[PDB]
Amino acid sequence: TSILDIRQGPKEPFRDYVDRFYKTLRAEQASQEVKNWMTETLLVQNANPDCKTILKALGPGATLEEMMTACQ
Amino acid sequence: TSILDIRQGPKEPFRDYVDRFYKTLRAEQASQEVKNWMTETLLVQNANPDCKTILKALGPGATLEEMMTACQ
Repeated sequence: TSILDIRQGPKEPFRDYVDRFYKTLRAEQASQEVKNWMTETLLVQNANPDCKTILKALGPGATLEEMMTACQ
Repeated sequence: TSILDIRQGPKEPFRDYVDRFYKTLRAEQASQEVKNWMTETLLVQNANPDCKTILKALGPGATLEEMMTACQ
């Protein structure tokens, strides 16, 4: 599980950070259930400072499209 | 998913941090598959500075008993 190494760059667009996150989940064959938990947690945590505050502000349970919107 | 709020205290024993982590996973009815992923990731990440370095040093894939031993 090398997901802990997927961090959003200092000036990396959230969109790209997302492709790199789920692209790693596939390789490690994460079930759909796991992806849901990772989205609520790790995706949020491994994001850059500004985004992580925004995402953390959104509340637990926002959809992926809402997260991308809040950090475009 | 309020797991993101389970952080190891500055002087909290790893053992107690672990009970608080899995005690939260049950409540949210995490399957056994999810718990495995959370152990490899979130458990490690939400640990105090010294422990997180030790755990990060252990390599991905150490068992829970090995983690507790490395941070006793």
